[PDB]
Amino acid sequence: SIYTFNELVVLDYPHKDRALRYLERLRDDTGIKKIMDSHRWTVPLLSEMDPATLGLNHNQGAHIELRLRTDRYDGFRDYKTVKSTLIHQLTHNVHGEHDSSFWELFRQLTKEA
Ligand code: NI
Repeated sequence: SIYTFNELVVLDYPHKDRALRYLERLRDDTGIKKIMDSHRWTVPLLSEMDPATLGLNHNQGAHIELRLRTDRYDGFRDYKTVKSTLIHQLTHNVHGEHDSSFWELFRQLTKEA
């Protein structure tokens, strides 16, 4: 689809090859692809958030950041947690505040993904 992450950016820390594979896997994730296609979400930039809040959504999906690392050397967060954080950030494309409606949608997107 056009409803993907157009550009991936990782940071200059040890094992940056692994960081990039992390973002590529999230982008190629069947559940993530399905929900972005269904909801017509293009995210121009998916970037790694610096180590040392596990994600941010800037201006309704113009730029999403994900903290992949637990430290500055080789500690990475588990895919399961990062994936849920991405869905969290995507949920922010509709609901900015963590209110009743946010949790409904987040549960819905999680279900579909
Ligand atoms: Ni949030």
